[PDB]
Amino acid sequence: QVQLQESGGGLVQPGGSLTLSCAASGFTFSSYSMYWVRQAPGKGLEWVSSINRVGSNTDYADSVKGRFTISRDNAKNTLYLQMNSLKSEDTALYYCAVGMYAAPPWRGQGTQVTVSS
Ligand SMILES: [Cl-]
Repeated sequence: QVQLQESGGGLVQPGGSLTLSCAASGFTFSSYSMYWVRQAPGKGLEWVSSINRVGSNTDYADSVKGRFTISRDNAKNTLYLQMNSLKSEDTALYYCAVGMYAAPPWRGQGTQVTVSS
């Protein structure tokens, strides 16, 4: 079946880093642009980052620009998000998805990141 599995979340103090991974299976990963989106209580769903099919073009929400980096491995069918200089406001459940607004199975079940003093 179509599966997207996020991992790499954790609890970390502000200023710290994390790297999220998303293992894709059950479809041709290379045929899809990929997205990181995040949801946190009271803030709804907000887009974080996107990458085209081969990684030659990437985009970032304004709030994470210069701090986060999206990348993909089309051999391993894996999506990544390296996060630096984490803030409180980055606390959220992070999902990877084939679209900004995709729903399961085309969005994963998420990985929690909690940035707390
Ligand atoms: Cl909410």
